Amino acid sequence: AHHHHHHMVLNYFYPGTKTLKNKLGIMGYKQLEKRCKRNAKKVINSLRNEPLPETFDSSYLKYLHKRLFGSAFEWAGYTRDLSFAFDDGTIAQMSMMKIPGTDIYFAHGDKIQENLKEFDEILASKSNLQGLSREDFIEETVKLFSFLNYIHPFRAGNEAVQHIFFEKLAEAAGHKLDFSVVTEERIMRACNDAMALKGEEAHQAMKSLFEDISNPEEVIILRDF
Repeated sequence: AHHHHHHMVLNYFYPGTKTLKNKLGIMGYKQLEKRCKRNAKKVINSLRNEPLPETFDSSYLKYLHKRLFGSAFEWAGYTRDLSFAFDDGTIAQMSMMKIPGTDIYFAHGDKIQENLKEFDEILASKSNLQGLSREDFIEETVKLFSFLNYIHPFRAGNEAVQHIFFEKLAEAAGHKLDFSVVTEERIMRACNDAMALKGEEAHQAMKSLFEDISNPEEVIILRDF
C-alpha cells in the first residue's frame, strides 16, 4: 500500500537525495557517513581526558550529541520531537522512526520529552547507579539502556551517543563498559531484540550484551602471574 513522507520529514535531506543536509555541504551519502564516523571518533578521543559530569541526564546526553555531530549537523544536540529550523529556511520534523525492514517503532515524538524526563528521574532516584554491585549495575543499566534505545531521541547518531553516555556512566559508578569489545552486528541484534521480543526474552537479549562488554573476565584470578 502506498507510502510517502511528509515534506517536513524530507526537509532533513537534500531535495531528491537520501543525504542528510549537513554543514560540510557533502552531497554523497557514503561520503557523509564516513566523515561523520571520523569526526565522532576524534571527539570520543577528546572525551577520554575530560571530566565526568556530576549528573547523568538528558542534558548531558544532548551535550554529547552536540560534541559528536556538531561539525556535521545544524541540529546536533536537538531532539527530533521539536520542529527544526534550518539555516536554509526549511523546517524539519521526524515524529516517527522505526527499525528499518520492520513495523517496530521507536518512541513517537509526542512522548520524547516525557520519556526523557522519566529516564532522568530513574537515574536521579538511583544516584547515577553509584554504590552498586556489578550484578545490580548490570541489571539497572540493561533496563535504562533499552529504555533510551527505544526513545531514540535524535534524528540520527543515537547509538553512537548512547554508547559513550553509558561508558561514562559506568566509569563514574566504579564499573566499566566498553562497546568496542563486540561487533556492530552483536550490538544491533541486542538492541533490535529488546524492541522486537517480549518480557523476559527481551531483557535477556540486552543482558548478554552487557555481560560481554563489562569486563566479565574479572572472575579469572591470576594472582600467581
